[PDB]
Amino acid sequence: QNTVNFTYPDFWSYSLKNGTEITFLGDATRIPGALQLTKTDANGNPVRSSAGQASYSEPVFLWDSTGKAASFYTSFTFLLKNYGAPTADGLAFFLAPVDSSVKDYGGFLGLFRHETAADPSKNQVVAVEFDTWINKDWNDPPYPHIGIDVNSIVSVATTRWENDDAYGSSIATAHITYDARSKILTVLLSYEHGRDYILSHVVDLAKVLPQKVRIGFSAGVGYDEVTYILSWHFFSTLDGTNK
Amino acid sequence: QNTVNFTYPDFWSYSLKNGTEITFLGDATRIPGALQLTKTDANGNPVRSSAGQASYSEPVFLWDSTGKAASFYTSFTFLLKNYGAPTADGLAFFLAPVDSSVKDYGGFLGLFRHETAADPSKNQVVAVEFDTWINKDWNDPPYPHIGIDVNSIVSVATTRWENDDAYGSSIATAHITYDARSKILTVLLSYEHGRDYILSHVVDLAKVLPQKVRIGFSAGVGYDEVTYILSWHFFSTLDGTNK
Ligand SMILES: CO[C@@H]1O[C@H](CO)[C@@H](O[C@@H]2O[C@@H](C)[C@@H](O)[C@@H](O)[C@@H]2O)[C@H](O[C@@H]2O[C@H](CO)[C@H](O)[C@H](O)[C@H]2O[C@@H]2O[C@@H](C)[C@@H](O)[C@@H](O)[C@@H]2O)[C@H]1NC(C)=O
Ligand SMILES: CO[C@@H]1O[C@H](CO)[C@@H](O[C@@H]2O[C@@H](C)[C@@H](O)[C@@H](O)[C@@H]2O)[C@H](O[C@@H]2O[C@H](CO)[C@H](O)[C@H](O)[C@H]2O[C@@H]2O[C@@H](C)[C@@H](O)[C@@H](O)[C@@H]2O)[C@H]1NC(C)=O
Ligand SMILES: *[C@@H]1O[C@H](CO)[C@@H](O[C@@H]2O[C@H](CO)[C@@H](O)[C@H](O)[C@H]2NC(C)=O)[C@H](O[C@@H]2O[C@@H](C)[C@@H](O)[C@@H](O)[C@@H]2O)[C@H]1NC(C)=O
Ligand SMILES: *[C@@H]1O[C@H](CO)[C@@H](O[C@@H]2O[C@H](CO)[C@@H](O)[C@H](O)[C@H]2NC(C)=O)[C@H](O[C@@H]2O[C@@H](C)[C@@H](O)[C@@H](O)[C@@H]2O)[C@H]1NC(C)=O
Ligand SMILES: [Ca+2]
Ligand SMILES: [Ca+2]
Ligand SMILES: [Mn+2]
Ligand SMILES: [Mn+2]
Repeated sequence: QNTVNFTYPDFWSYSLKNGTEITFLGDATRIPGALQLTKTDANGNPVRSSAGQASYSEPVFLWDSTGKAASFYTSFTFLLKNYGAPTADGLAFFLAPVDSSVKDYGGFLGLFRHETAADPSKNQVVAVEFDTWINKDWNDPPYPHIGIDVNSIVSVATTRWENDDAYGSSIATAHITYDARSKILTVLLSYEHGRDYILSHVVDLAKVLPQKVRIGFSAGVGYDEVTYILSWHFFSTLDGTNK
Repeated sequence: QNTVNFTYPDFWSYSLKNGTEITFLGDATRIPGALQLTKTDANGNPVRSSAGQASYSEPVFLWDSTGKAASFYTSFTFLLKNYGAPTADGLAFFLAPVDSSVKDYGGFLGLFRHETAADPSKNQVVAVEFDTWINKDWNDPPYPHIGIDVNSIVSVATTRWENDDAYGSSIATAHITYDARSKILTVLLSYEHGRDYILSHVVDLAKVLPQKVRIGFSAGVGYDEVTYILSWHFFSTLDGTNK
């Protein structure tokens, strides 16, 4: 088939082999109940300078020459665990080529190589980043932020993420949707007894990514921080693109 | 304050007086556990030709002359109960002037008056409609659909709603978000063991609605159908509009 539909309500079924449903790259590992993105020592304490990725194993169809394009929705809950405030560097949900791998740690979030990070012509990746560190040198806004990245670590759009939520270590729920007809990517982040965060931007995936992509989570540290993905749902539809 | 934040996890607290938290107009009524939008007989059986609205009682700030504009997110679960297939006419989440009231029933969904429904200059309303009836005469697409309505019942954009979901009578969860910086309205509709529906469109609320609006649910019937709203959450933020 050309569309994908999966739901993982939790990850307490930690015994699946690497690469069969989810592929782990770099320092990302499967633990009981979670996809862990960067490295921790014996006590679950975060290591500095680490990067990892957990991605769905199958390729995801996005578009083809015949006009058919996939609209999609993904939701996931995560626990960004902080051991002080501030922490570094964050996490990201991404869509990249099937053949790509984890790249640099720190503020590049395992998605970019330091040398070509601010160069759109040298990257093929769209990511929604949940940034905990202000990298002054790569144009981060002066606060923790949520951002949409298109072929570069310098986000095409961002919205403020409050300190209390960014460094509070509570489980958060994210909803990311893409409408393939109007080329709109929307991010919704919610905290159970807190506030919501909304960020939407026009981006034509067909114009920046290949026809088939790999989807997943990528993180880069940094220090005093580690991200655990607790559940994940992905659904894509070709609705309205003549199919 | 200029922003709104409320959460109703369920409506089993049916004893609040009309107009204090929620205002009921037309045939909409408060019942144990739900906001009922149109009329039913003794047995909960749907009446033909009815319209009703349940709206938040306080005015909601949307924008002002000084550039400040509200981004928002609302979520709600609803049960669109069907007594056969097809049914008519649907429901809608809307934003209208504080002083407006319920209008015609049938395909106008309590939001428009038959005479001026296809005339944008005569209406001030933005609505996300969940349309169960194909009104050939008002340009409905040839299937049940979800649509975004801007000052007219003829939607500026729509996406297919499958027959099985539109007439299946299962509880569905909706997420509607508006980003005031990029002027994007997104609708996400999810069924627990089913599919998701995504529809997003650029619409500048500041350009079509007054500075303060009333928000709520509106329905119009039709026949063999009745909608119950089971929970409702609304959150708005001025984030990124210099405030
Ligand atoms: C003078 O540069 C600073 O040098 C140290 C040692 O090389 C860097 O910090 C170490 O490596 C980081 C990746 C991170 O694991 C950190 O905990 C560790 O001490 C430092 O990098 C910046 O550290 C920040 C946290 O204090 C944060 O993680 C930033 O993302 C990180 O900057 C990124 O990574 C560095 C190595 C460069 O590639 C930068 O272009 C990039 O933004 C160094 N700071 C600077 C400004 O480079
Ligand atoms: C010839 O027109 C048809 O006449 C009947 C009686 O006046 C209309 O049906 C009744 O009223 C409806 C509002 C609804 O309560 C229905 O159950 C009831 O029998 C009929 O209206 C259309 O009925 C459809 C369901 O069979 C559906 O509800 C449509 O939304 C409704 O059309 C709307 O309402 C009518 C009254 C007009 O204002 C239309 O412009 C509008 O789309 C009439 N059909 C038509 C095509 O008008
Ligand atoms: C899970 O399976 C992957 C293969 O599909 C592993 O990645 C591959 O690991 C090789 C080194 O063992 C490396 O040469 C390959 O290029 C790499 N594949 C990609 C796309 O990068 C993966 O290995 C982890 O991630 C790689 C990038 C290295 O950092 C390894 O040290 C890691 O083990 C496997 N993960 C695990 C936990 O087994
Ligand atoms: C809940 O309180 C509302 C007042 O804030 C009622 O609406 C008002 O009802 C008057 C008739 O009793 C009418 O003249 C007013 O114009 C109307 N207000 C608006 C904004 O329309 C509301 O009444 C229901 O809805 C109105 C439109 C009529 O259809 C009434 O018959 C309904 O009772 C009150 N709802 C209930 C259930 O009490
Ligand atoms: Ca950063
Ligand atoms: Ca209709
Ligand atoms: Mn950033
Ligand atoms: Mn319609």
